[PDB]
Amino acid sequence: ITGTSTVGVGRGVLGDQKNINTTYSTYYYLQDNTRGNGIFTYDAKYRTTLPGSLWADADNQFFASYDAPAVDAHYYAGVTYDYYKNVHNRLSYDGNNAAIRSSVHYSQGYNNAFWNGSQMVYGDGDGQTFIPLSGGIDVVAHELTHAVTDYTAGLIYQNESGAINEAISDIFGTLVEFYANKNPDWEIGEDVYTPGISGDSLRSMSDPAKYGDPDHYSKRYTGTQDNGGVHINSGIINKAAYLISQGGTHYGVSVVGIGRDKLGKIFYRALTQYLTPTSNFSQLRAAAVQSATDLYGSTSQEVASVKQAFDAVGVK
Ligand SMILES: [Ca+2]
Ligand SMILES: [Ca+2]
Ligand SMILES: [Ca+2]
Ligand SMILES: [Ca+2]
Ligand SMILES: [Zn+2]
Repeated sequence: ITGTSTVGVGRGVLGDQKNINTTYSTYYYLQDNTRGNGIFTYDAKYRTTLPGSLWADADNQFFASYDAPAVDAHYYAGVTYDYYKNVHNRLSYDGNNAAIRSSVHYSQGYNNAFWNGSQMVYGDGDGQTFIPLSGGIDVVAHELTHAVTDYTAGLIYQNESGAINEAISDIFGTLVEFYANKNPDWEIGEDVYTPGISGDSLRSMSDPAKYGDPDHYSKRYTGTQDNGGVHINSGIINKAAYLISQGGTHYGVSVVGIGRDKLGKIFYRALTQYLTPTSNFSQLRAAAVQSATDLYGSTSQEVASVKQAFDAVGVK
């Protein structure tokens, strides 16, 4: 809506205090006018009609328990916006400062979050398996990144292309987490998963097999569940991504790590310039190798490390 830009303050899902950009027009709305064509956060009010109502607040103070998921969806959308702009020179998910809209309090006890083709959706979790999923910055950036992929490579959400789609989202989800530099790791969802259990997460990039996900192609899932295993076989690519950045020996293959930033540049370039809707794992290897060549030279350590990594996960 039309109004004046101001700055609110509140607490997120983890009890942390943060400022948020809002818009005043009788009420203070969760509308951030400082990023592109705006960031907009809505209340689905425990129902599943979307997007719901633009979040309105009377005093610009968001310290109510009900406010927390909105605070974080709004804030971490902004962090994710900042990451794509400052690091990859990318203006929102479509590259042309599309408005980023989020809805929270989706359904009742909804243990998930997603991008629905046009916006972000966040459940509150049932309080046992999950707390409000917008509490996880990797979760927020994971889903926003599906918006980026859909507008770029267009990787079809199934089988290998689908598993690449998922890995890409786990990759930048993680890089945005490190970018915010708050308890960063190579795990996914740990901030909001199983509040009653420490140390766990939905997935691990550094060791997929800790949750039963493959870390080698020869261990790939070929059934038809989970759209052919997109959240399973993603472990093979996540593992490769982890290796390129952090290095290691995996099934006897040594990888020289090149760090997060170079991982980020190679996979972004791959994502936006070489991958296509039907790309398979072998094709991703080729795209990554070419991105690193483009970026660092065919004789670079970088290109070599990319090859090592895909080698280690059995992807030729
Ligand atoms: Ca208030
Ligand atoms: Ca973390
Ligand atoms: Ca994480
Ligand atoms: Ca937990
Ligand atoms: Zn996903």
